[PDB]
Amino acid sequence: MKIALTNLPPEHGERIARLLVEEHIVACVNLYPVHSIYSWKGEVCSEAEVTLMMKVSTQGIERLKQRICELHPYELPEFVVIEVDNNASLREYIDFVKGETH
Amino acid sequence: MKIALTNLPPEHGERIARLLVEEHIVACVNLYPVHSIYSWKGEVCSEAEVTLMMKVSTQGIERLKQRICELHPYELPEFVVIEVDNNASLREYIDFVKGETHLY
Amino acid sequence: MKIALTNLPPEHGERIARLLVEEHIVACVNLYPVHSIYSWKGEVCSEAEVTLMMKVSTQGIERLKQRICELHPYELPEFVVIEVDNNASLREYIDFVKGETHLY
Repeated sequence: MKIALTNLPPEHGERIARLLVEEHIVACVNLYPVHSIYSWKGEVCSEAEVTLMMKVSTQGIERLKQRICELHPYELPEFVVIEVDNNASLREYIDFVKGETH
Repeated sequence: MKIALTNLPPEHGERIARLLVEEHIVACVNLYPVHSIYSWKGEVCSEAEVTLMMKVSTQGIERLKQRICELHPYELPEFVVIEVDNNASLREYIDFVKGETHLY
Repeated sequence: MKIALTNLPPEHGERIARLLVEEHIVACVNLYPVHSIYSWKGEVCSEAEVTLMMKVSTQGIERLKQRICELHPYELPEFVVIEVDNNASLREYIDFVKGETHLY
């Protein structure tokens, strides 16, 4: 499995999370409100967002990335994949994540 | 060192985080409240949880895993280990983590 | 790119995050309040902190680490780098992060 992250404006965040799960694109999404500060075209932006932390099979990462790009309201969406130590993780959990990612 | 994550109901998250630190199974736990949406046995579940981000020596990961499974209320607990770049991380911090984690 | 994490007291977290972005030492920081429980010199400590999740180019990681050590108010600052799968991540996003991180 791997973990992927995106930041979304708050309303879109909850809606898109639900859709990724309903479509079995991801097994689980954890949503955290965040304050994001970032550079964009010579401006410093300070925004209310929500972080989606998405748990998905390794094989399903491409499908997630494509669906995120279809749904994401931003011209340049965040999509960052974090490496999981699959051996050290609980094997029954990684299998669950694999099984729910259709 | 590595980082391990689990989600727990808020009734248990704070208690278990404390116990892991008191028993020197982990050096440090960060707790974040979270809304979790997940697929379970044909249903979409929407729950209040707390995420434990646990910092532990690489060698102590197995002991952590075992203790999480003993304590976790869920039939299928989340236990996901994230890869740390030990070279790029601050060595003094990695050594702190290692020193607080007791191996047996 | 990589992701780096540090925890700061809330009276410094927002200030440092803003500085790191203004100076182009990172492209983006996400800030999350956290409850930290940790082991320190035989005591269990329970603190209010803020986690900074910093997105930075791979080549700017060293400069970030140094800047964090200059600014951090703890005697032993946290700085943990988590491994990003750059190929699986969105290429346009990783290019954005690279472009907004200035080494010089």
